[PDB]
Amino acid sequence: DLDTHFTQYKLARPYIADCPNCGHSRCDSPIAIEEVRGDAHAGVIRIQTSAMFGLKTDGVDLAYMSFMNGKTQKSIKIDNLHVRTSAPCSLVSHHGYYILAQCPPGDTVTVGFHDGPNRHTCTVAHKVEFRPVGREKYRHPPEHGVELPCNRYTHKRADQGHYVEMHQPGLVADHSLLSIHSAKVKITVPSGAQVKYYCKCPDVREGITSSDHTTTCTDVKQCRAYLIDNKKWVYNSGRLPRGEGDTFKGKLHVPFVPVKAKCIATLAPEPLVEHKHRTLILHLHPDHPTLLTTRSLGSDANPTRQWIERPTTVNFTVTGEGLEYTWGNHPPKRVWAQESGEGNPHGWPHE
Amino acid sequence: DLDTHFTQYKLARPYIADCPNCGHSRCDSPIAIEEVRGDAHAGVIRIQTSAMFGLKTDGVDLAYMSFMNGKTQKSIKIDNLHVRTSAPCSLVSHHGYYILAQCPPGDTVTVGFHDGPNRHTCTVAHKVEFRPVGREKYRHPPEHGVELPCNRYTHKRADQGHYVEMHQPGLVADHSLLSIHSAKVKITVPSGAQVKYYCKCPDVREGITSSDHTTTCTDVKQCRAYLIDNKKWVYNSGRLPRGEGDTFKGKLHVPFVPVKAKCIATLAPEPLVEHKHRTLILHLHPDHPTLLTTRSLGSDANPTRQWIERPTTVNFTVTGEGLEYTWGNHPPKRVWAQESGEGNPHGWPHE
Amino acid sequence: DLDTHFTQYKLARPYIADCPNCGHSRCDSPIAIEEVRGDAHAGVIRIQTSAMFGLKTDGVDLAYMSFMNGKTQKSIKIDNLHVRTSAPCSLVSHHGYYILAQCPPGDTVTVGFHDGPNRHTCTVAHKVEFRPVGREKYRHPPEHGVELPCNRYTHKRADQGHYVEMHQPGLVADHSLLSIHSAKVKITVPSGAQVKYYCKCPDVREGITSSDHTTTCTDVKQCRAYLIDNKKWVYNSGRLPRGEGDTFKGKLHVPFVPVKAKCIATLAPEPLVEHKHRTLILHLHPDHPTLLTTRSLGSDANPTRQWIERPTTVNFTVTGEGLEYTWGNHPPKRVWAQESGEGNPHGWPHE
Repeated sequence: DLDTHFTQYKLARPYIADCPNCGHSRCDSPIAIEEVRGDAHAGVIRIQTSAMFGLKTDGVDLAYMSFMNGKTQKSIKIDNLHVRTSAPCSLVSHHGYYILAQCPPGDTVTVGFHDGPNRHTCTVAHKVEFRPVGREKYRHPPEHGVELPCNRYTHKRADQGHYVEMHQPGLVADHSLLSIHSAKVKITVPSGAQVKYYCKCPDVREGITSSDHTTTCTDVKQCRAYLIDNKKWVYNSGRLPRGEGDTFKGKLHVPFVPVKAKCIATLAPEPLVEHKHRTLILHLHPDHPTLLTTRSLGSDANPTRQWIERPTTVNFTVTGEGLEYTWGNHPPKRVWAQESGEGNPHGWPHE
Repeated sequence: DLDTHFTQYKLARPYIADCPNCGHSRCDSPIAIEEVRGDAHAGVIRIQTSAMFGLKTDGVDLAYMSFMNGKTQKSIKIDNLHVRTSAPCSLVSHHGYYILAQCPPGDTVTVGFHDGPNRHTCTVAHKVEFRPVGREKYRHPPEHGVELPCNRYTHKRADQGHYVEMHQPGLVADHSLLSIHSAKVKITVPSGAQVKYYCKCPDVREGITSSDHTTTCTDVKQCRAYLIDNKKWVYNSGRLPRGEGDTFKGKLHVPFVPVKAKCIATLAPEPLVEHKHRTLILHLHPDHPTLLTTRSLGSDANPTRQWIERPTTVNFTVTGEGLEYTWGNHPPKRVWAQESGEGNPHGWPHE
Repeated sequence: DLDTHFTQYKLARPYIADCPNCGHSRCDSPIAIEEVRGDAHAGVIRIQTSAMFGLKTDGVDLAYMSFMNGKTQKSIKIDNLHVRTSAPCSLVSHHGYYILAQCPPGDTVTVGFHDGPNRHTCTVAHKVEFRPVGREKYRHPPEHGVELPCNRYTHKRADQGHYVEMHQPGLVADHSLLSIHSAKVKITVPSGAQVKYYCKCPDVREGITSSDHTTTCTDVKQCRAYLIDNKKWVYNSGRLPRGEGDTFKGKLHVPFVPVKAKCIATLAPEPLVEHKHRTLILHLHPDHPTLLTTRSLGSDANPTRQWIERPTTVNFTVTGEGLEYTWGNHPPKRVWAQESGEGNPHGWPHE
């Protein structure tokens, strides 16, 4: 699709905000990454840029990229963005501030394209794993092993399953906003917005203050270029401060929700589950860390816990009423006993 | 280039194979890496892409690029290709479906060109190693220290020294293979291949044959999309099944065999072969794991194992006929007995 | 981009060199890295290429790039250069043989402009400080917690605040230097040179000489293809060797000196100091390892060492003569008590 929820698209407009670490003396780049979410366990990561790529703010094409340079957009191709995490990602779809991308897992996320007088890249921390939700935990994107139940992302961008605060935005600097009132620096709107203000010099800065500007300060770089977008409510980033005198309502959804089904997944290479006489001999040979653990079945209790991330023949003494064997977030298996070494006389010879 | 082994080279077609980690952790692309060979003690890896870069079907240049879009080639410049491991390689030569490339070490192999309807890249896990010939343990050799007789793959092409069976390529998915002959589903060849075609419906399915054809059962998913090669050979892969019945012989060399060369190689910063009375004290100053070991030259064996990556004066009690000392896979020392003490007089007023 | 201290620029020519490491099979790059000055506690790196970017031989601009192709320059744009570390840097300026780039933090340095079918980049290892003198260490100066002195390299190049010993353009490899004068081995200069010389055959077998060329043996490979430019004064690289005779030593500045700035710097998130009676409980939990040590003050010494990155309540027994608490190589804070632990309003001693 291109159009999935004009909830986000129409009612949001890009903005440019500071990147938390960029190492160009800490560049400002419109790819300022907040909310990395490798919270789908299926190879896929949702990333948030501070700019609203997707549809420009209109009806046409996920294949554009509209960030702010100035107070103005810069409506160019989607593919001029480069999300990456470890190895280069492959886009799945963009919607709003949010992109879904097939990426390697990563402790960080590292996005970047040339913009400004620099190379304008952006990086941020967020712990990602494509862990099974259970007694296993995994790294790399699926390419092996059995499927078993964990999170996975929606390819659907209409989701009202959660919503992120976007109600009354505020500033980011865009001193392209800030014109001059013929000696003193003058607040202006990006494309509409109730834009609040102050300078180092005295000015009113509580209430709506789009009709107030500072009449005592000349320097542009000591004043509050604002975007309270109250008709195109933008993502509320940490690198986008809020107003304090205004209130608008415009809480706006997130397109991509990690949902649980049969995620494309992993299963740590096949364990040998064999029952001998009241004993599960278990040759084990995993890849990703598997918590093997048990539930000795019957009147019995006897659990065992040991993370197995190393090949080990272990044993679990199966009782008459059974033992259970829980090779990670692979579903619990079960074993009864009375033996399984074969041959307890308890009959009458005649054969 | 060389056509002295047009056995593989000329008679090689672009081969299409599924990608297991790509754009949703899965995509359709020609490329998909089998038989990665970090088995050399060097720095170079022999790789098989599924795609047949090299020539086209002619004889000229390893610097063209023929991958599959359709069942047909796309014989273009090699400039859109990127062989990489976990970092960009430098090509050495391509011959057949096989590329030799001096690559940094890497857990994965990552190939990709955007020439498809999608991102059209491919990544897969495959084990690469380099280590010292005997003794020492390193992965990829340092940039300093001695050069010494590693295995390494050729600087050239069209060779032989070993051969892997490449006896009949067969069926791979691609519905360009299985077009429709205006009612019934129709097998096609890459450039000419003897196709032992059939479908689920009863037919002959063994023999050296392009006399096996089934049209009785119709659907591309109910029939065997084949390139049974025997004069257009590709290297055999897991994503390249063969016809169920008899092999069409086609055992084919590797033109990228391991040869001796002077690798940048392994030897951690210089040892000191010190001696006192019937003892090799050995002041050692390595920066890398060097398997030191010694051998007391008597009928005593005196084995040793000790990794030295720590600067240490160690000792080995030299027996009465010397000791030898084997400082990694850097050349053996040898040491006589008698005693020393480093030029100490033992008495010297002459009789 | 402008050039003012023609001390380095004019009195120089780029000197061809060979990269120390550039994969298993090295690329020859005349931008070979010596003298990394990345030991700034900021994340910024000054690199020395063996190439003399700057001028072409003109009067203006560091915006060009004169590296060596042959013995001759190749005077093109500097904008093809990419220093990078953990992500792309932004070049700041080149001056002399030295390029400065505002980088993300990184221990090592990796410089490169691609040329030819070879990588043509150059990288090197170099021990870097990311701490001031005294306590703690970082491998990446925090951007979390308080900022306190960080060395950093300039945002400029006009700067002569330190000086390295310099000589002159020594010898360089390349047979472009030595033609044959039809029976004699013939020096060819692209810059003018007083050439210190000898051949395999006897003549002046020191080559402590002014300008000479030994003709007793003739062929470039058995003769001294050296270009000692004595009308130029350049920095001594390791990938620049020099003649065996005269040096023209002359202390000549470095364009880049480590200075303090608004760098992300060397203190991780601030301690949470708690105080009970004569004892500091301290839950501590930064984002980066802080070498904590204390000095329970007075004639009591009490040093402590513990790397703090963990979320752990630790203790340092405040004496009655105070304590100091030394959160890294931050200057010690201090705290005395005899009663803390949330007070005892007296109606009785400690009521």
